[PDB]
Amino acid sequence: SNFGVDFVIHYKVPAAERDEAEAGFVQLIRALTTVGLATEVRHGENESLLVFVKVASPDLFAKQVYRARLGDWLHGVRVSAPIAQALQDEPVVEAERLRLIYLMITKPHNWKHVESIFPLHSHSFNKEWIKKWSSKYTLEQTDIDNIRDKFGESVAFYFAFLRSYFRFLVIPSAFGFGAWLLLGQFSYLYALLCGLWSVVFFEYWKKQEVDLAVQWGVRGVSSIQQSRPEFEWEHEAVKVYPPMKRVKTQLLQIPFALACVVAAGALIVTCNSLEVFINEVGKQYLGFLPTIFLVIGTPTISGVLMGAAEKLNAMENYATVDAHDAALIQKQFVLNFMTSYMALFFTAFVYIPFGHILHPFQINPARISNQMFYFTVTAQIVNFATEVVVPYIKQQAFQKAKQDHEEEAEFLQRVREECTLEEYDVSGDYREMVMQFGYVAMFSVAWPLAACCFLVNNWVELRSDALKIAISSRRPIPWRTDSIGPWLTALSFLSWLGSITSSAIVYLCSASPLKAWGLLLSILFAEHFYLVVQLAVRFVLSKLDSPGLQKERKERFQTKKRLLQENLGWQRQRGMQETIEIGRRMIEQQLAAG
Amino acid sequence: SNFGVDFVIHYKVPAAERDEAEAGFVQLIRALTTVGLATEVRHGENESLLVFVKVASPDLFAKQVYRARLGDWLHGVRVSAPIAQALQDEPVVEAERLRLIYLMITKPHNWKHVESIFPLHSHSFNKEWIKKWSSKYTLEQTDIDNIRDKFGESVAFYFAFLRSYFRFLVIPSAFGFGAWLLLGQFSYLYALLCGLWSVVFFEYWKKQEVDLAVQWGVRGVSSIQQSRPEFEWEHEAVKVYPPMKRVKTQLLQIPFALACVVAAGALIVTCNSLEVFINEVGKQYLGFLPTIFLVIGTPTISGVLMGAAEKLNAMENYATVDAHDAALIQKQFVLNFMTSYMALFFTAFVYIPFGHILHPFQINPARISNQMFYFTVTAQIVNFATEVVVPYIKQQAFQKAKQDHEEEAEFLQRVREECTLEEYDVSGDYREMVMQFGYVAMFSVAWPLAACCFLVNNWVELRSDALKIAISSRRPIPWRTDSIGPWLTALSFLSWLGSITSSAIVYLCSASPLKAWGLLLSILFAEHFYLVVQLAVRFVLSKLDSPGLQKERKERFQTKKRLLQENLGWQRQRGMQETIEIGRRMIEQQLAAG
Ligand SMILES: [Ca+2]
Ligand SMILES: [Ca+2]
Ligand SMILES: [Ca+2]
Ligand SMILES: [Ca+2]
Repeated sequence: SNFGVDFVIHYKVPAAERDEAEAGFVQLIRALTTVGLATEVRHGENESLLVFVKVASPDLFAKQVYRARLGDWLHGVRVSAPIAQALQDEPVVEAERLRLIYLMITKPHNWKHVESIFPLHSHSFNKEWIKKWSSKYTLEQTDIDNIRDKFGESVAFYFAFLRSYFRFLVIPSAFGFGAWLLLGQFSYLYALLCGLWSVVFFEYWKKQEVDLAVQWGVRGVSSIQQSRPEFEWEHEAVKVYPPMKRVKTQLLQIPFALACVVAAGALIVTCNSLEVFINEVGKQYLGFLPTIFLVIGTPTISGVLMGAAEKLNAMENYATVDAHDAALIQKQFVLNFMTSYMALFFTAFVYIPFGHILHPFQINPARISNQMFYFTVTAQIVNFATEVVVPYIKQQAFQKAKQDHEEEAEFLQRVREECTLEEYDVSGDYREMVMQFGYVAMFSVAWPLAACCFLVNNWVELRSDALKIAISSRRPIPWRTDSIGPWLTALSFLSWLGSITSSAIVYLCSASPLKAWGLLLSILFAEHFYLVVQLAVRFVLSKLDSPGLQKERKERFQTKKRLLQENLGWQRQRGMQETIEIGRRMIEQQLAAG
Repeated sequence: SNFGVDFVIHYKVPAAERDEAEAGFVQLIRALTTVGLATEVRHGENESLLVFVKVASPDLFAKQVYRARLGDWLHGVRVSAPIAQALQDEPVVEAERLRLIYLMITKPHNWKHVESIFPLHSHSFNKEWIKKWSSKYTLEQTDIDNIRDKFGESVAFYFAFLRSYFRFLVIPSAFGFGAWLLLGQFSYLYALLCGLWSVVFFEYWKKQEVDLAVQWGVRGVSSIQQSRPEFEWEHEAVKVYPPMKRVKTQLLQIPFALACVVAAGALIVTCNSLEVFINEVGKQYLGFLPTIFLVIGTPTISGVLMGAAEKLNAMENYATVDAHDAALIQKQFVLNFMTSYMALFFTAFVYIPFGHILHPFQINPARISNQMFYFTVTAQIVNFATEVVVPYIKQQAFQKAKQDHEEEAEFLQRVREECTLEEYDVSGDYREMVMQFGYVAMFSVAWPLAACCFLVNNWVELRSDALKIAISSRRPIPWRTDSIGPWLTALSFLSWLGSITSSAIVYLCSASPLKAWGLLLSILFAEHFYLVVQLAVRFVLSKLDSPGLQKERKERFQTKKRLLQENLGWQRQRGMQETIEIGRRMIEQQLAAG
């Protein structure tokens, strides 16, 4: 039970240069209290001063709610519009309570010591929520709407990308179990059910997204963009950066990908040649070490390159934040692409079909159905042990490593422990959950019992991430978006690529020489077939109008209906009898002489 | 100079059943004059009664203009909104003058003798317009906007699809002349310039369309649909037809296409075998007759099948008129597809590559560069002679075939000659102008001097159609639409198909056997390349925002801006000085003991 605290600002004051710190502290307190929010000061841990803020006069906040609530009517966020009477008719949920206060602390008014503004956690909510998700098997729609209020939309959107990827993994699980029991291995009919399913999930998601963004009322938030504060500009007109200076910096991404093809490629050369060096030249030390080299070497080489990619993203300047996450993810996607697939491509397209010709520079049948075992059993239980147990143990032994006070002796002892954690972001979870999908879309026909093991690691990741957010990471500052950023696009590229490599595989590792002809014809057939079932499920799933969408078109019409119903509410042979007389006259005149 | 007449209704009364005709005539006159428009009666020609209507009280018409002008604000046709004051601020153009009167004559109120309602022509406008288009080479944007006012939007839209297809034919003309002079015949570099150009024209058109539909203010008219009056319905809910009865009728289209593959295919078997029958077994009668068999046999076999296709479209019932032209065109497209290409496919994919194997059931090099000469010189000058000269001669000799009267002796003699003509539709012109594009998109690399002859038959068709509308067809009843109906889609299919067949051709009629390998690899490369340059010109031509579009986003904002600016216009350590005092105290308290 927090003491009504809405935010906590850190304001670290070090030993050196501490004389520009007290005046800057007064500059912080005055600028905070002119906005209209109270302040308190406690101790930190070593040299810091945890400043506590909350809103004080509820009328200024209730008008502040209105000052953006009828800002959302302006830019076409929602259609409807409600004199400070937005509290009883439709209340303020805990998204809009904590976002607008965060919009009052950082503002364009129309600081090199503040470490990190961060909200607090309510632990009376956590032991209900993490328990009640673990006694259910499925999850209802109304339980995701109980995670929107307390965390935001962009944290609540990832849990709806998981739930609607759960229940579409049950199709190629069961029809993947059949192709492990009934049909033989590497068969073509699995390579089109996995070809068909990777459009039905991808297109039923893009229709469920614009429905579920209507019901929350945040449909058009991607149209508005706001300025990132670290933007630079030479001369204003709205500000502008010289765009030809961005071409000189964006081109350095090509020596990043050129470093990416050689770095993650260097590990598989270490993996392949150490496999032979321990084979020919401790017998049980030979079969346990190339596993333990690949689980401790890979997330270090993916750490130093992504940290180099995060540095390249800040040097390449960007204007808007929506164009900032559209370039961090692409420079991070190619990095995690060549790390979690170039151990698998080189086995299936070079090692197993060309195992005769590469030999003077035999072939064993136990590698492609064994390396796919790696990325499905032992590279997930080393991941679930790392994503939860390692930070929980690292923070528990660190708690023992230490060397008005009525209830504040414990309330400071909760919030001081918070600020040494990391801010949880749903960028990394989407990057994993979009990389894991690949295996069951490109390299799945090489071992058709891959879906039925991924469906048990998404009934735990649906509650592992619910555990990680509340025991090992401070609450994310709530944001709003409509779709899953740029992830949806690079989800499409993991569909077409999955439908090509898969077709080539259903032909090589199965005509006597199996090369040139059947291979190219099979890939062309499986590619053209994809580009035809990407239209029919763009045609069946486009004549089905959603219920939500009705709530937009009616209220657009009904408001437009109500708006104008509260504001308005020569040859002259004249004589209509004269005209019909000659009409009955002329038609008999034409028929009394013929 | 017409006498203010806005429409002419025919009302043909025959010999038999003429007793239900005078009472029905009075039923016509009364229902016309209760709407509020005057009536006059003249003679017809043989048994008819040309009824003349015009609007009488300009206040009822000026409110009728408003009754749909603020109907267009309701359904989101345009954003802006102007008490019968829509005459001086923005006047009524001659589209909206003649459409609304036509919307008063046919109405849902909220007749088996009336032949055809049709507007009249102003011949003081025609001799200016057809002359002034023939003294210019190019055409300015402001001259197409002088054809919108007098004819509509859907007649004025076809002249903007021609003008922006004129000036993009100048690219593969000049770079087609080079591939006839510099480079050799059947070269691959022409097969990608024709591959690139068929996206740049197709994507620059779809961007110029939403611009030019903004400036006319008819942007969203395709969203509204209205009921076709000949619709049937069993039980209402808005009415509804049983949709499973439509599946029983729509399936009969498959025996139409199955009749289409055999009928137009039967003519080329007649073309091929009569060529040999006159070759072996009058020397100048041998080289002139297979031309004269193909120009008089083809538009008869395309007449009886399209008339069968028009009968199938009326039997298959449809609700809305927008779903009526989306099924007449598709059933007419496949008919004109297999007639103007299956004489050309069978030559280029069977005759010239497989000329050895088919021979016992030699090969000559003079057929593919001679049959492409047919569809470019002699099948256009037989078409321009048919589209203009034949109906003008047929109507001139028919004028000699005949067997209050102050100025009405000549004014009846103009309007009586009108009603025996045909109602001009821009469906057929789009069908031709979309079929002719194919030759320069699929079969163009087989004879790279095809564009430079199509660019002189579109400087005449740009004024032949301007001649046909005013000398040989009554004025079309003005309509409104935003895009070129369903033509734009089946324009896209003529792009991908053009990029495949063309790639196969650049490999067959040019490895020694030229088969299986290079062929499939070349088509795959030219198809994948297409699907990559369909993204870059969906990315360069999508970061360029149009000027028109600015006029929508500002006036949406400025109205929304103006609308709300004309209606509105605990731990308590209180004392901001107390808070900053302990703040300067604690940071020294933490640094007077360390
Ligand atoms: Ca995981
Ligand atoms: Ca994870
Ligand atoms: Ca023509
Ligand atoms: Ca024509």
